[PDB]
Amino acid sequence: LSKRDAILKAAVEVFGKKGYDRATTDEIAEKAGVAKGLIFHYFKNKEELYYQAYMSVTEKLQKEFENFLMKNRNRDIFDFMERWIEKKLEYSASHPEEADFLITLVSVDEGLRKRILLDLEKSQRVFFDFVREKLKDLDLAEDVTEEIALKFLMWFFSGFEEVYLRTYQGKPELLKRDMNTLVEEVKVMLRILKKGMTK
Amino acid sequence: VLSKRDAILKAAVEVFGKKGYDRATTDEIAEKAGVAKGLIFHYFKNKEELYYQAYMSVTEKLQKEFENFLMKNRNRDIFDFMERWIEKKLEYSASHPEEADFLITLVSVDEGLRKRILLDLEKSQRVFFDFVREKLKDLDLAEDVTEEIALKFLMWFFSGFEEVYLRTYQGKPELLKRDMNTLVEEVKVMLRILKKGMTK
Repeated sequence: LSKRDAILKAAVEVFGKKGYDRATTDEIAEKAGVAKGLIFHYFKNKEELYYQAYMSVTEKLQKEFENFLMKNRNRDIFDFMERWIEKKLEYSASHPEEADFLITLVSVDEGLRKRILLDLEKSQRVFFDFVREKLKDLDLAEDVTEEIALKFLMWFFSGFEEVYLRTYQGKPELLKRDMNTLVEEVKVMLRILKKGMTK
Repeated sequence: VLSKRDAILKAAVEVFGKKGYDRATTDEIAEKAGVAKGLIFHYFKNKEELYYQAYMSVTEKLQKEFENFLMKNRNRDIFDFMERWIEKKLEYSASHPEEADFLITLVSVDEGLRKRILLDLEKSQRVFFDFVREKLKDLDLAEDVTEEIALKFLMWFFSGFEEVYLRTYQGKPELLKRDMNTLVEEVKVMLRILKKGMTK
C-alpha cells in the first residue's frame, strides 16, 4: 500500500466515522501513518482529498460490477438484477467503512456534491445501458413500453435504496441477520415485476 | 368567505411557498390575508408556530380527501382503488401549486419543527397502508408472494415513485402539467403490472 492509497484508505475511515466537517486532515494523516504535509502534497485540499477517496471507492464498486457483469451478462435481466443486488448487499455488510463513507455525500459542500453526483452517473452508465438493452429483449406485455419498464425499475430501486439507508446504515450486524430475508424478498419482488411486465 | 384565522393560514401557505421560511414575513402574510399584523401573533405564537399550523391545515386537507375516497371507492379491487387514488393525488398536486411549493419548504426549516412535522406525516397515511394491508388478505397471491412481501413491495415502490416525482417536478408546475398525460398513463400500466405479477 503506497502512501497515497493509505491516505485514501484513512480518509474513507475518518470521513465515514466523523462526517465531512468534523474530520480533519491531521486525523487522516495519523491514521495513515504519514506526515501531515503529504496530504496536501497528494491532494490540494480537504475537498479534493474527499473527492478522490470518493472516486477511489466508486472505482472499486465499478470493478466489482465489471467482474459481475462479465460473469453474469447472459442471464435474464431480472435474474441478473437479483444477483447483483445480493452482491451489492453482501459487499456493504463486509465493507462497513466504505458504506459509512459513501453516505456522507449528503453532508457535503454544494459544489463538491454536484461534482461527485455527475461522476456517479458516469460510473454507472454501463449498468443502465445494459439494463435498457436487456429490457429490449423481453416480450413486454400490452402497454408496457421500454420507457415504462425502466421508470418502474428505477422507482423501485430508489425506494429500496431509501429503506436500506433508513434501516441498515451503520448497522452491519443487523444487515447480516436480515440478509436471508432481504435477498428472498428481493428475489420475489423481481419475479413479480417479471411476471407482470412480460407476456 | 374564510374566517380571519383561516384566511391567515391560506396566506401563509402562499407566502411561505413563494419566499421560503426565512424570507417570508408576517407583514406579507397579514397583507395577503387582509388583516392587521397583530392578529397573526394573536392567533399563532410566532412564525414557527404559524408554519406548523399552516402545514397541518394542508395535510388535514389532503387527509380528508383520502378518507372520503376510502369510503366512496372502498371495496374496489385494491389495485384499482390504488390506481384511482394515485390519479386523484396527481390531479390535486397539479391544481394546487401554491400548496406544493409550500410543502417543499419543509427541508429548509428548523430541525425541531421539521421532526415535529415529520411525526405527524408518519401518522398521516397509516390509514392508507392499514387498508392496503387488510385488502391483501382478500387476494389470491402468487406462489412465494407472502402478504408481508406484498406490502413491503408496494411501500418501497410508492416511496421511490414519490421521491423521483419530488426531484423531477419540485419548482416546475410547467413540467408537471406538460407531463401529466404520460404520468397518468404510466400509473395505469404500472398498477396492471402489479396486479398481474402479484396475484395468481
